[PDB]
Amino acid sequence: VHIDLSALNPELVQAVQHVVIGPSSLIVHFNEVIGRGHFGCVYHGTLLDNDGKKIHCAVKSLNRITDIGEVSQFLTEGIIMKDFSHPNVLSLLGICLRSEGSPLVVLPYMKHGDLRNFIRNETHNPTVKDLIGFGLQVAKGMKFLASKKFVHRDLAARNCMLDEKFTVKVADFLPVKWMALESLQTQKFTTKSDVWSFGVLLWELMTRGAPPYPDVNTFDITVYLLQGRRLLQPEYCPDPLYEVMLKCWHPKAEMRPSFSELVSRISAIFSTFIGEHYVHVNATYVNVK
Ligand SMILES: O=C(Cc1ccc(F)cc1)NC(=O)Nc1ccc(Oc2ccnc3[nH]ccc23)c(F)c1
Repeated sequence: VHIDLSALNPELVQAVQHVVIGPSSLIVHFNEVIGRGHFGCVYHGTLLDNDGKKIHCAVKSLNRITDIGEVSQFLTEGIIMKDFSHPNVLSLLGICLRSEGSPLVVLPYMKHGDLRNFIRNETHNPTVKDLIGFGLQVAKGMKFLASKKFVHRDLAARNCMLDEKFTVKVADFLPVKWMALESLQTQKFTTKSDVWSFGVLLWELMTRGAPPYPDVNTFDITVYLLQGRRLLQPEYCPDPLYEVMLKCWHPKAEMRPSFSELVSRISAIFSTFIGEHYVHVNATYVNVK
């Protein structure tokens, strides 16, 4: 590589070598990619853990240049997950270190991709229990992150991964439609504002991926909310769960339930179901963006 890297920041990007995986225990399949965005070239990959022992994963690579800046963010955006060790939070397997260019960020591969798409798929047959369970898992992930003073900022069904055992992992690939009033007013985000977002996530779940507030100009959703509105109760959403969304949307940020109380309340509601209520999509929501 022809970039001066040690000009980086030892104390800033300290410990990228603490979670390093020797350029051997990992294998990349540059011919099969799954990531498409303004940035983010993710290909399927296999990394042999321990000494057996093949593990399927998603490798995060970067595009040559620019200077030491893009290299700094990419790495920093990887050390963000270093300590994130919770079954409902998307973790970092490691970062492989080779030269000649791009560095690698390795994530556990997720068979079912993102939550929103999984639920929108007409061939899937979720029950109220299934959907509430996904919501309970997200809450458990958030309770973990909140314990670590980590403010997500973009909690939403599109940012949650679903793995082969159907384990939801909170992740992150302006989302004003998921934002609390006070944050729409002052672009300041807190744990209490992630709760507002969680409520909206619960709604996406109960409607099976419908877009919230389809009719409103997206621009000012604030004037809309201030009129005294909230998302309507989805057909298959149990009354008690709807009372929870209404609590997550409390006008006073501090009156909102914490993620611990949410785990408690939702787990109760979840226990009452046996899996005998199938959830269908509302005709008026189908094909809506
Ligand atoms: O999510 C983060 C940081 C983070 C982690 C947890 C948080 F709560 C908040 C932020 N890092 C990412 O790089 N996110 C991400 C999320 C999804 C990604 O794409 C996949 C990864 C594994 N399996 C997949 N199947 C389809 C896409 C896919 C991906 F490459 C990266």
